[PDB]
Amino acid sequence: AAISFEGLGFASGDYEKGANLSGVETTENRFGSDVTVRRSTFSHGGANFDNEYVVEWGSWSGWGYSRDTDTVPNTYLNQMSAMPGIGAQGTTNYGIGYLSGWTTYSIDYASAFDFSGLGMFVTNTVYAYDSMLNGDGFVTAFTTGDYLKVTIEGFNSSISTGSLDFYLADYRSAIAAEHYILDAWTFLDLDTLGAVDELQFTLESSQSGVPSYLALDQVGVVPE
Ligand code: CNC
Ligand SMILES: [Ca+2]
Repeated sequence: AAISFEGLGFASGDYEKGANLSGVETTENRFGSDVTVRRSTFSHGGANFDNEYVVEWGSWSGWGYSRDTDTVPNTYLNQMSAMPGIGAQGTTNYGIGYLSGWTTYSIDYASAFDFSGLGMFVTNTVYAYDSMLNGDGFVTAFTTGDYLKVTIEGFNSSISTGSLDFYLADYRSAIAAEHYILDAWTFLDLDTLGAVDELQFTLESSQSGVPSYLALDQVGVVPE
């Protein structure tokens, strides 16, 4: 029932960013270059995940998946690993979103899924975590005022069933003791969304240089 990502295959290595997904390719002009854009969708049960891969750049956006256990930071060369180096609830596979440009991306259900009594797991990627914690060429190391959050909104036939915020990293508080960055799979309660045919995800950050990723897993399970 739950989206576990299990029994999605790995054609190459320990993750899928879209380079080996089958999809539809068109030529588009982007940042001044004509490039080949592949739009693909992978499925897990009733749920559909859109992926966009630009062939010439090797860049991607939208959704991918992983079983990666490598937790050594190596900027974008290790971008598909969740901080725990394993999926949630001891499972091998998990999802990755590169929710590029701080806009909205969706999981599309063929049939309504009821989140009553249920939730999902999220955490940070190694790349994003390390960037926020320590800083890089694009990011000032997180201090008072910094944050990374995700808004999760349910829809049913394009009508909102409710909207929830959850902080992947919260340094906003004047009280330093309130500051944290998630390094573990963390349960997010989605009960109030009820029956949805679409879940929308949007990241927001104090700093636009923060790698716009989250790790997600076990979508639609009971609290443990
Ligand atoms: C344009 C752009 C941007 N990108 Co790229 C994205 N999406 N990117 C791209 C494209 C570059 C096109 C080109 N070279 O012609 C494009 C789509 C290929 C790309 C690719 C990537 N990008 C990536 C990321 C994560 C980032 N990108 C941003 C720089 C991110 C930007 C948003 C932002 N917040 O800054 C961004 C939208 C605007 C940059 C810009 O135009 N600056 C103005 C320009 C005049 O200045 P510049 O300093 O010369 O910009 C150069 C660099 O930004 C470089 N570059 C672009 N992305 C990266 C990523 C890294 C790690 C490095 C070292 C350099 C770059 O290319 C620019 C032109 O040469 C980023 C800050 C967005 C974000 N917040 O997530 C972030 C880096 C985060 C970090 N702290 O390390 C990818 C890993 C995304 C992916 N999932 O595939 C990937 C890495 C390279 C690869 N090919 O695999
Ligand atoms: Ca899993």
